Amino acid sequence: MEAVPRMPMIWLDLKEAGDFHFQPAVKKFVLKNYGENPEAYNEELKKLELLRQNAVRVPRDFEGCSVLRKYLGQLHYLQSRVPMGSGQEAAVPVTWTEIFSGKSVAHEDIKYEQACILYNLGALHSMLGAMDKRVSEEGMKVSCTHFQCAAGAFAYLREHFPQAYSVDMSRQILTLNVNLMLGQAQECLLEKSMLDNRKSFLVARISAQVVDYYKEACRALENPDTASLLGRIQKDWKKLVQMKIYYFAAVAHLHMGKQAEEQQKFGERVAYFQSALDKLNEAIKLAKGQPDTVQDALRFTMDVIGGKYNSAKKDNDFIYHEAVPAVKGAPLVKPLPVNPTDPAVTGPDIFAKLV
Repeated sequence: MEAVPRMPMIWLDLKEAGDFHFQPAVKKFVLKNYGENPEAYNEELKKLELLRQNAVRVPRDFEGCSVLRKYLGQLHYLQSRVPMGSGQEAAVPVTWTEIFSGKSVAHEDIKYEQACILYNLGALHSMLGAMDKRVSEEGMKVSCTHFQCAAGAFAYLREHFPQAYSVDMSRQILTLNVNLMLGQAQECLLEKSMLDNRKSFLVARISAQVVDYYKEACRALENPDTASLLGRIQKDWKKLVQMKIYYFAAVAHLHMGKQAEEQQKFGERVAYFQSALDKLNEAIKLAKGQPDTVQDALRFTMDVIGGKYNSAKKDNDFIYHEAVPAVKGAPLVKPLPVNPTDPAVTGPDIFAKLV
């Protein structure tokens, strides 16, 4: 199973930005409250304006993540010196497009700009995670890291910002995203654990945790209001996620059977391999119409599991004659921290001189 074709991954689209005309409000505030020439900070203001322009047209690459993190941090630095939050003196309209409806949503609140940038950091990480083939050591590692980073961004958004500036960033939707991203990180970890020839004991537990994350994502996708918001996207995601629940359950029980093989409990071995084959057959039914990438993974796994089940039953029936009978998850991935105000990720405070 170390050589199994890779399943495709889900990613999220980036949100589209509208206007955030901070410059005139900053100048008014500098003149009225800092008592200084309103044109004394034009270099700082142009540097921030250029950074926003870069962030809202971010390249879909690892450098783009750094741009979003830098801009997110500089918005925190600006807010610490000029009050542009809800109801505050220097607040100006912030407009972004809600991604599922295509409608513009405006709030006079710099933290809404921060929220959308952080969302896009999560979305970009999900894209980068889903782009690699996951066949190289560096590619498997970075894909896992990307999905952990995506989970961390959506979780930070959920916990540290006003709730539901727009419905694409509501707590329930962000929780779906976090679970999906952790499930995909755990799937990347499973692939690596099999290439590293970890103990069947551990591989089964890792795969069981993949199932656990995807089951929670599936539960969320079945919620009628989530299904309504995501529309046809919910149909697409649910088909892939529901198939993966059975696929990785089969992978877990395959490795439980291999543990029985190692412990010379050849009756248990047959029972786990039979359960694995039954779960994989359900995954194959659920994969009707899925792309060739999905079909290739399932066919490869059918060759492994079907052949192991057959040989295990033959060995039991004619050699060992053991009774055939009738898994706790290992969460080893976590959302990785955003650290929005660490100077190593933000660089120097653009407005350090405004004091």
